[PDB]
Amino acid sequence: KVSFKDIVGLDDVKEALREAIIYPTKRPDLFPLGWPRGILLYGPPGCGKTMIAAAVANEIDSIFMQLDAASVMSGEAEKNVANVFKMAREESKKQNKPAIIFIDQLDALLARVRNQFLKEMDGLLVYVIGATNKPWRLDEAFLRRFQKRIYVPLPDYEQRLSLFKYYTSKIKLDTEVSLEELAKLTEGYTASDIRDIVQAAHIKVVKEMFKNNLGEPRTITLQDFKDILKVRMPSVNPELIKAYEAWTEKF
Ligand SMILES: [Cl-]
Repeated sequence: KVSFKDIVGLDDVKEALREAIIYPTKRPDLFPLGWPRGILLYGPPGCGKTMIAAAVANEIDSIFMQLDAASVMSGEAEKNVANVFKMAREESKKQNKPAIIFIDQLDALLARVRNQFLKEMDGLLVYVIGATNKPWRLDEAFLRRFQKRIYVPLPDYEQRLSLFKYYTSKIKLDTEVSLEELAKLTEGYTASDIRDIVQAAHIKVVKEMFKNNLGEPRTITLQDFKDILKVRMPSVNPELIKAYEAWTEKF
């Protein structure tokens, strides 16, 4: 689906994931002591943690299994938690392939099932990349099963420019629209935020097309985007970012 070349920026993140899974997977011999299977991606939501996990899977040519912590939470649903790991081990043996269980919203597993999960982790020493928008909520005992913890931050200028270039590639822009200006004006927003902003501008012009019974939409202008930015605000708070920075600092 995707790989490191498709990902713009995030140097440090790529490096970390090279240390945690990619290198150890290509050359297990250079890691004789045995090396973590727990990986924790954390940061503000709509920042591409899933994309990152899938890319990692792609680079080591792994099996990818996505899991939502809110699906298995709904008790006897406890057994399925082991269902997944089982399937993973078995498939791994089967195809001569590493396996990756990706869990979104890991903090959701936090009363009985959580215990089995942690077991299944301990049975690891197949990788588990968990992802959380709320890492605090994770208690120390849980956080001990993930030794490698990676902070995926808000998109920077280069990335936001990449996102605008992607999302607008297929729609008509005014010849005066600078993708660079959009990137600057979007400091603080998320990847999802950018997607939604572009979708908004597009809808706006489509609504006009239908209303004025034109068979075509007018070019999206810079003012359209500015109006939208006046109304819509970062879906993540400046203080939440700090809350990430002090937790990462916390360890
Ligand atoms: Cl994210």
